Amino acid sequence: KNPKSDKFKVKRFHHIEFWCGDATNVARRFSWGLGMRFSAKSDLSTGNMVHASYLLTSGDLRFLFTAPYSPSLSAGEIKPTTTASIPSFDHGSCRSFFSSHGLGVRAVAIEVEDAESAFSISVANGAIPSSPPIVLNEAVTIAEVKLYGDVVLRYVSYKAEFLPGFERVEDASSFPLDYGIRRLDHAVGNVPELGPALTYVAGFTGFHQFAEFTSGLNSAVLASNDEMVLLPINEPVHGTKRKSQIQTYLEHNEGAGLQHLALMSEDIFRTLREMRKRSSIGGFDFMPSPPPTYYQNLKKRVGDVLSDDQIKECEELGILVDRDDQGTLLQIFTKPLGDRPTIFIEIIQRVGCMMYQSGGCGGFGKGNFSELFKSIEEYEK
Amino acid sequence: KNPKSDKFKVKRFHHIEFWCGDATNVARRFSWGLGMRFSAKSDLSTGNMVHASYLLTSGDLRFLFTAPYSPSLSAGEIKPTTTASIPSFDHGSCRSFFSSHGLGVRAVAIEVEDAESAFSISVANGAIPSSPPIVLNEAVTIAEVKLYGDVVLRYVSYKAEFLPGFERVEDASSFPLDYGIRRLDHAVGNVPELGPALTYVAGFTGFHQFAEFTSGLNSAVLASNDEMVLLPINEPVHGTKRKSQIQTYLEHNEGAGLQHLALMSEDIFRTLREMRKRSSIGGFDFMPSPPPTYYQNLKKRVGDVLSDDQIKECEELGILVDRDDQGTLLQIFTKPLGDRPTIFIEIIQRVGCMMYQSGGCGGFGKGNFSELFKSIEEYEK
Ligand SMILES: Cn1nnnc1NC(=O)c1cccc2c1n(C)c(=O)n2Cc1ccccc1Cl
Ligand SMILES: Cn1nnnc1NC(=O)c1cccc2c1n(C)c(=O)n2Cc1ccccc1Cl
Ligand SMILES: [Co+2]
Ligand SMILES: [Co+2]
Repeated sequence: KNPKSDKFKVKRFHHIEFWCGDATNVARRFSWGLGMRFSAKSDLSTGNMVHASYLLTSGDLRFLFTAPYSPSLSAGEIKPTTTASIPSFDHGSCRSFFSSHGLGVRAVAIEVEDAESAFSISVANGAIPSSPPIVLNEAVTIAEVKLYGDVVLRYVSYKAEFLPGFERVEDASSFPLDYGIRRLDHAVGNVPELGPALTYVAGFTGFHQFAEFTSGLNSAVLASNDEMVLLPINEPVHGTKRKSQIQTYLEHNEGAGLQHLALMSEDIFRTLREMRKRSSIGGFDFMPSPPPTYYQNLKKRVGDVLSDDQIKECEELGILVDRDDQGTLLQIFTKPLGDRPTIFIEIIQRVGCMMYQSGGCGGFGKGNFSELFKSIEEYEK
Repeated sequence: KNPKSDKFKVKRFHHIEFWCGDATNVARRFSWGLGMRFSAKSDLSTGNMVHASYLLTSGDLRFLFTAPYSPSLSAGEIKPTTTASIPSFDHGSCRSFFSSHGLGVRAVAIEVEDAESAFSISVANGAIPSSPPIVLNEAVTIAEVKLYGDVVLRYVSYKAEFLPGFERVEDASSFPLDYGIRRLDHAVGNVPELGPALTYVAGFTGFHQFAEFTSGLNSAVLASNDEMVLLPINEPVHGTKRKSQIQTYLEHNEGAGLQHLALMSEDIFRTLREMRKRSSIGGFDFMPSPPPTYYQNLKKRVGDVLSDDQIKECEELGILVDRDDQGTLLQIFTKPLGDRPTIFIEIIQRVGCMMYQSGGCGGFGKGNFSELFKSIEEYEK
């Protein structure tokens, strides 16, 4: 069921902002590893004395990387005279975030009809305010509320190119890399307590429950009216024979935070060929592949959806496949993006639910816990 | 003149350690941009609960990238029970360094005969102690004294593979990149006051003055007995019509620190072809090239050393050339390595002074201040 209970008009995921120690090095690593183009900047060269911010894009996917400069560069500024392009930025908050959590997502940004009304309605319905609505160059409004941990949900609304004060990048520095990634599919948080987390976020957004599951974890998915904004949340389950990976996350992250970003590809085969070619030359590593028993069992499970050759290509690339009563999901997971065993990336492509494709088509891979464990037991034999 | 006045036996540059917020992303960016192989690690996977450290190598050049984990992972440890592989590492010192200076060099490490005697003699001769001599696995001794700012001079001595507690990297994660870089030629500091800086370092090392110059700066070079360890130091000169780039460094770095690392290549043409191919896909950018008038004037200055075709290749790659009474220097400079206009890299190759090649052959490029400014005036006409 979809009660379509959003308390304000939500459009799509807009961008993800990482808080970094050095934005330059993280942005360049991510650009090469994911095939994203350097598309906009706000830094000393654009008159920003406060923070360095670099925007990468692939299709509709937008990753922003931000780090603070020395506060001495802007010591005489006040908020009414700031040279920062992102008004919510604060030197101390950014340094405290990075010192506590390491590299990670500070902001999950969604485009809304009206960021001022989204903020006001959210706070009226229980959201903890983080940054009030600010109008930039009479063209864009930005506001932020607490999502979980030190992650904020950022609302952006446009009157009528990323943000005022950002400059488009010189084409020489903008190499047109593209490995097929096209948009953010879902963004997943880890929290100590799922119930309170869900009650809080669904309380101020009106997002409805899309899915739920139970492994070492319990999860549920919150969704916007058209189910294009998807926010799953996990909690650890204690008492299992193996330690919860959610609990390991919370320990190494110093608490709740964003666990993974799932990035939709228009051609997951091409994306994984390109990413795997670069794993050991500056890119991203992938989790160990399933045993060949997993791919033998795939023919029995999705042989009507994928040809034998298409299943062989999944096997070559380490791609996992799960299936709904409605759709089929192709997915694979990276190793952690940085030093700590915390945030990682998922690459996904969905088959089915054509109407445009409906959001969440095929689910989130819950069937691959059992199928993988079973295939692992079969391979040892 | 070379009085050969070293107060202890010094061998060669051993490694450079960067203090980072996220060692993984900086190391991967540097590996791809410079053509350095991932060769050793000390991190959670090797039992280090304190810091993540990744070693890149190209020839004899060793770059180490280190970042702290959450202190909560090691809260019960004490120094006698530490799982850190580098005993001088301290969570607070590392976070304070990175918060203050951003990405930069913490340690300039030289291999010595006996790190305990090097430390004791240094401190007896005025060096400020930073970390006392510690014997690792009865095999390696490491000690540190203050060099300038928050940069330390690190002594390493070996009884008889980087450091105990580091593990060699699995060959799949070790891609054999190589763009021709082979060793560290010199490491340059910026300080507010050259005289006191020189008196201090030469006082505790016995290093002698190799060279001196005067642009916006004054510089002098300290050198070991065989002039293979070369430590230039710059100070700003105020009153010039253009603001001293040394002063800009000090402002953005929050004080003294390491300005550039000059990396010797066995084939600077190949190194620059390879680095420039990668500038916009995760690598390093280079400073704007000299006008064609600079390369027309090169024929008059080094036409007996470099053929016309070799000068054309310098022109294609933006390479600068200077000449001594003894040798010829090919050099080029990167843009800053990170967000701040502070640390950068120089690629160099030296021609002449064959005996092996003598250290510092051809100088450090002082002639290229005048030659470049003159060529710039000639091009406008
Ligand atoms: C709840 N939720 N909502 N949106 N996304 C999510 N969770 C995930 O994507 C997700 C995150 C981590 C592990 C997963 C996930 N899934 C769906 C699985 O099947 N595994 C098992 C698995 C995967 C790859 C290699 C070995 C194994 Cl053992
Ligand atoms: C003192 N010292 N000791 N060891 N190294 C050093 N200094 C340097 O390498 C050095 C560092 C920054 C600028 C320099 C340097 N040199 C030698 C030059 O000629 N310029 C002028 C120049 C270079 C490239 C593009 C335009 C220009 Cl304008
Ligand atoms: Co997922
Ligand atoms: Co130099």
